[PDB]
Amino acid sequence: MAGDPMTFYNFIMGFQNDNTPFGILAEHVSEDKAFPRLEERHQVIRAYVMSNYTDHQLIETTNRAISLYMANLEHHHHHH
Repeated sequence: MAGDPMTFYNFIMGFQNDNTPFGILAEHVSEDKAFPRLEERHQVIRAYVMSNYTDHQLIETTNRAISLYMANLEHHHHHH
């Protein structure tokens, strides 16, 4: 069965509307079928996008969102 929450995509949505370096990422990845393969973790996604996209903004945006969804998540399970 397909299990697509599209969490990462939900975060980048909003930028995909006006001409923004962040929007270009969402736009170019939205070009693909987005059909689930073998995601599991976020680091694997980092490796794939950084291997295909040489664009610094496209790489940065990705590992930034990934970093946030890790650090922010953990510090919302443990917050002072």
